[PDB]
Amino acid sequence: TVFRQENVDDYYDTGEELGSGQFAVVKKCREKSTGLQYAAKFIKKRRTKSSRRGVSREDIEREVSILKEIQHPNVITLHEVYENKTDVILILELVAGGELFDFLAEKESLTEEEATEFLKQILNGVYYLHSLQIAHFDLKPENIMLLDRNVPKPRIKIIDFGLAHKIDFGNEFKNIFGTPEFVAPEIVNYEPLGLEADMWSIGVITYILLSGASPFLGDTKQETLANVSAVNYEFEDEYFSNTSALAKDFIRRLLVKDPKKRMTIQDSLQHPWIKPPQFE
Ligand SMILES: Nc1ncnc2c1ncn2[C@@H]1O[C@H](COP(=O)(O)OP(=O)(O)NP(=O)(O)O)[C@@H](O)[C@H]1O
Ligand SMILES: [Mn+2]
Repeated sequence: TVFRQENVDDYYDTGEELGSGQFAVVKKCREKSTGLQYAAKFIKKRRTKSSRRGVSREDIEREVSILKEIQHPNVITLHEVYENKTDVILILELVAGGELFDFLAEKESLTEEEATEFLKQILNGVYYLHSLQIAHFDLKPENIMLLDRNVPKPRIKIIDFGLAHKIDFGNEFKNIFGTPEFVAPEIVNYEPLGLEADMWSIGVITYILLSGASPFLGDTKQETLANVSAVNYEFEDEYFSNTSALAKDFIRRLLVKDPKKRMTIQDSLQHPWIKPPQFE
């Protein structure tokens, strides 16, 4: 698909840099015709077919295609897409409350109520995605944003659909790989992937929300990946002594090696606790 090739600067004014990635930079912007604000994600294109630098057209179009289909309170929306010789520019819904990653860094540890407040929104967003057979594949604190972090119960939106894929055949087999700390065993072992991988990531996020500690984190990437594959984690008493057994039960049913035995997004919403790259 070809995108708008007029100079983005003729329709938008950019400002503060919101975030960055290996092949992308995100900047706050303002559309001239409406005065409304957005987050412009500039993704670097590949200059040749056989190159490591930049993102392939196929990968950019996949992210755009997925974004165009979604509309839900807990997921980011796509406003427009521009492009030029060097970048494809996605004009995304702005989430100005910062990364959950930074919010957690400033508060250390949350209560189970604060944790479930965040988790319930994350689950609702993932429920929406999984309902459309969309696997996110990159769920982690830096890919979850707060609309306003100066509120007791911040609302969130899932962002970064750079690894997202449609799972119309139940599974995708293409070496998709994210951040060692959050990837599921099937990703580590390069096996067919499905919506189940996201549920594992949710388990890791929950563990972090409740303790401020990462379950599989090692001193090196290989150590982390080895820990993940062996499901090498435990609930340290120093961190979980005052955490309910139900909270641990929730986590335990997500951090399951066999994708088929892992809780599904629907299971997670009905669970008693809730129910009301990778290289050297
Ligand atoms: N809609 C948004 N609103 C506000 N900040 C955003 C938004 N989208 C992304 N960001 C910020 O920009 C950072 C990078 O964007 P993201 O879409 O996560 O790219 P990425 O896939 O990590 N990049 P790359 O490393 O090149 O693959 C995020 O981690 C956020 O801090
Ligand atoms: Mn990201």
